[PDB]
Amino acid sequence: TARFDLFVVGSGFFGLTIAERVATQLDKRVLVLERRPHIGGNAYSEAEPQTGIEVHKYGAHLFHTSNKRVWDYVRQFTDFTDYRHRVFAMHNGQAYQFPMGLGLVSQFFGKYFTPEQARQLIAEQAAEIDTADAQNLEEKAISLIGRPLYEAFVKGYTAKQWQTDPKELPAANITRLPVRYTFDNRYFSDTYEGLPTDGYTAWLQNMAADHRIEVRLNTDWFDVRGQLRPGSPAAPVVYTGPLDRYFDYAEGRLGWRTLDFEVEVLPIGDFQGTAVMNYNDLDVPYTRIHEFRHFHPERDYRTDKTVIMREYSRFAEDDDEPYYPINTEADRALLATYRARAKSETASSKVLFGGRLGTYQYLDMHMAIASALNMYDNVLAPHLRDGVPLL
Amino acid sequence: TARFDLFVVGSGFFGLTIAERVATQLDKRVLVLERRPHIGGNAYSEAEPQTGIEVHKYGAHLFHTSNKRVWDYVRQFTDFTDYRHRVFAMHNGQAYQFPMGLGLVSQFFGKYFTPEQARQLIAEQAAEIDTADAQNLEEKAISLIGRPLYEAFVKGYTAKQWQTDPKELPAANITRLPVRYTFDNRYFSDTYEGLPTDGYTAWLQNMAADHRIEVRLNTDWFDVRGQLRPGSPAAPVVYTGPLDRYFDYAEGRLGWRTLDFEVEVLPIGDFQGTAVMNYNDLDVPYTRIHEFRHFHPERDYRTDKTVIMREYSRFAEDDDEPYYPINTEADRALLATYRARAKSETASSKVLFGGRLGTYQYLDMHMAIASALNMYDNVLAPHLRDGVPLL
Ligand SMILES: Cc1cc2nc3c(=O)[nH]c(=O)nc-3n(C[C@H](O)[C@H](O)[C@H](O)COP(=O)(O)OP(=O)(O)OC[C@H]3O[C@@H](n4cnc5c(N)ncnc54)[C@H](O)[C@@H]3O)c2cc1C
Ligand SMILES: Cc1cc2nc3c(=O)[nH]c(=O)nc-3n(C[C@H](O)[C@H](O)[C@H](O)COP(=O)(O)OP(=O)(O)OC[C@H]3O[C@@H](n4cnc5c(N)ncnc54)[C@H](O)[C@@H]3O)c2cc1C
Ligand SMILES: O=c1ccn([C@@H]2O[C@H](COP(=O)(O)OP(=O)(O)O[C@H]3O[C@H](CO)[C@H](O)[C@H](O)[C@H]3O)[C@@H](O)[C@H]2O)c(=O)[nH]1
Ligand SMILES: O=c1ccn([C@@H]2O[C@H](COP(=O)(O)OP(=O)(O)O[C@H]3O[C@H](CO)[C@H](O)[C@H](O)[C@H]3O)[C@@H](O)[C@H]2O)c(=O)[nH]1
Repeated sequence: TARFDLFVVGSGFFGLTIAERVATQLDKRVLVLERRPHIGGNAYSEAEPQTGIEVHKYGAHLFHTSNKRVWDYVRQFTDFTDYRHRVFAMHNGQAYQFPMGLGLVSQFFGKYFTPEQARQLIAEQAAEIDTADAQNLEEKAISLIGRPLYEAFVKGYTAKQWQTDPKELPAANITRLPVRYTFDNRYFSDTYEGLPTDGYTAWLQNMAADHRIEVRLNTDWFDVRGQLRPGSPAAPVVYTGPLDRYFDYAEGRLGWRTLDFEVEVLPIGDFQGTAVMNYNDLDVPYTRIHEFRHFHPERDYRTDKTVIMREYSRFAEDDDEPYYPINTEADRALLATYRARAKSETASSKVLFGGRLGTYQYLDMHMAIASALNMYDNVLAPHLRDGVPLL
Repeated sequence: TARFDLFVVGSGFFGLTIAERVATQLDKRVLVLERRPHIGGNAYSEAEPQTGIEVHKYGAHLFHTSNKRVWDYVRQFTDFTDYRHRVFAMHNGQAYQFPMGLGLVSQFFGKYFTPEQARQLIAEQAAEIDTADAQNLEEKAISLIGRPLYEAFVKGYTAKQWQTDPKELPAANITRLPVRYTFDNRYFSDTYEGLPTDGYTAWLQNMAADHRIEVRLNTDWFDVRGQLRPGSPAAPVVYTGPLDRYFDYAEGRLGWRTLDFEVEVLPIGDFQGTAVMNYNDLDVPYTRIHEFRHFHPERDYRTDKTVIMREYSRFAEDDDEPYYPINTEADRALLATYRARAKSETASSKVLFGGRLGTYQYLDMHMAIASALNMYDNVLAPHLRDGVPLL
């Protein structure tokens, strides 16, 4: 008679997805342990008192996916709005259409370019590097949008977001942005897209609503694992915290980036007239500004006040929560050591590793949930139900 | 034993809506008489042979409404895509964000304007006229977007579309375009919007699919009414053709505008990278160019060919099909005479008048359908079912 059938460290999208699936589809008790006073991780949102506008506390989250299984899954806990995310870029005191497209091109070069003419222009400016090569951020970016556009809209932004030389940064970072030769300025290229109709918190609460799931807020796993695991020794553990932290940075500290936010309620109805405005120039400390009233245009808010959030990027310290993995040459090598260690902990202590922090991966919400569904289907579910080893 | 319970002249959205409602909700036989070889009026679409791309034969039709009753009604015959219509404007060799918004403003004035700064700028340029006044197109346009924007994006376009002095044109024409101070470049401001998933023709066919509805193509009402009406003398008539034509232009010919189209299949994958590109300058004969592949981005078409359509505007003649009512001072006065005549025909011959052509009104698809549902509920249905007079 064990107390719990499963331990889940972290109540983020990965953890809650794991906890929900195991509790619902396998009929087993799951104890979720969250270090923070709230669930949902960075996806936790809150309604600003003066306006009632939902505020993405730890960075603006926009859900999008081309995976129908994920889409059908997340729809069990929330409805999604018709919202389609668009981003504008501030450069030299001018707002630019974004990302790569005819809008961006025509504005920056002072005249209209046909889809054929635009491809021709960029082909010239993407001379010294071809996409088939290009291992880093700088090489891949230039080979996609050309160098003049790279200088104005990538170099400065990347400098503030990473403070790391773009030749050391992964090429997968810049390919998150769609490269188009039309007037399509949708910031994502996924089939399904939208915002949680009743907020992220309500969404996250419905995933951990099952009575077979217990969430212990303000509880650190490393403090209470020596006491909990004996209570249920057969129960595996899903860890979604920082991978390097799990081993107390034994082989070294992985490269992370963290974010600081300035939330402000302005006495005006509209600050920038759009959801997210990227600041690509270096004469400004923050990377971008969010205006959350434009996240939900279907909702009607007061037109005498607005809520904005300036986003700042710096290196993650000891007491900081990690937001972005940097994955440089040294970081991936250090990651390789921890992957071997994690592979050992799985075989010796039934401890799994998943999530943005758990795998040192640049994971979006849908990619995290998909990764969780993968871990469930192929690892946890065969184990808890059919006794199949975790390896 | 009468042959038909109702006569409907014209198989446009108004006529088919009337025919469908009467046949389905009242269980009565409706004879629809269409002068054209096809149904649907200007909404009739066809698949271009080489590409399979749906082509709006008589002008690009984009459905949009804020009326849920209309929305729920039209959904009985077709599904709608997630499409949101956006228009760009060509001016001095540069593509501009459109309509009135921060995108348009910032591009045209060379720097970014905050929602507050933009309102300030336009307030200065909209000096000599206030919207509370402003009876014509020119006065209302300037009072909404200022004069400099009026010169560049309205004056030239209006000149080509109407060839009529903007001080003689209605103010309701320019207010069809949303005036915003954000980056929202959606060309419509309605709750519901989209394109028929399986084309307009399939949509139109499903409305006239009922076996109690008979459609006689290539049949002019004026030729066969003397023979048909005696066959069913109690059956009312819904006329949706040109109002002035019904009385053989007895008091004069109303002012109309007609359109000519040049459909072309280019050996390139993309001509302009967007659905509709407005040409506001006078150095070009056509008002705008449509590219129908961008109407349905969810559909995948061949990337070696594309279908475009240049739109030309001129005065409607005798043999021309009327597209736009002009409604000048003289036209509305002439319309007043025909309204009295139409009111007499209703009382003397049970003849109703509805639709874009039937009422000399600038009607969109949803406004036409809503107008048809209104005529049904308050006039036809009480008449055919409860014997209530048509007046
Ligand atoms: C600024 C920003 C914007 C983003 N925007 C988008 C977007 O628009 N669209 C999109 O799809 N994705 C977006 N993302 C990414 C997204 O937030 C992540 O994919 C998401 O958090 C996935 O959940 P995860 O659980 O894998 O990581 P996290 O949700 O951060 O989950 C980790 C949790 O583990 C807990 N934890 C860690 N260590 C311990 C411990 N020792 N004990 C107990 N608990 C612990 C933490 O408290 C945390 O709650 C954005 C991210 C950022 C930073
Ligand atoms: C270029 C263009 C673009 C447009 N785009 C949009 C858009 O994007 N969104 C939107 O909502 N609306 C749009 N509209 C408007 C829309 O097409 C009309 O609202 C629509 O046609 C409504 O139908 P209606 O029956 O009132 O007029 P029509 O559909 O033109 O119906 C009239 C019919 O009566 C028939 N007829 C006339 N006389 C006779 C006769 N004597 N005997 C027999 N039959 C006769 C004609 O053959 C015709 O088929 C657009 C219009 C144009 C011209
Ligand atoms: O104007 C830009 C935009 C992006 N980049 C480069 O592209 C990389 C990735 O760009 P992202 O937009 O993915 O940066 P974020 O991860 O911070 O974006 C986050 O915030 C966005 C909100 O607009 C999105 O929702 C996105 O999904 C979410 O991960 C960046 O590191 C940066 O190096 C630039 O250089 N300049
Ligand atoms: O760039 C512009 C656009 C509009 N106008 C003025 O605004 C009036 C109305 O503009 P519309 O866009 O409504 O012109 P249309 O009626 O031709 O538009 C038609 O084609 C459009 C397709 O993009 C829409 O779908 C629209 O609903 C449909 O009625 C015009 O007469 C014109 O005088 C301009 O001056 N300049």
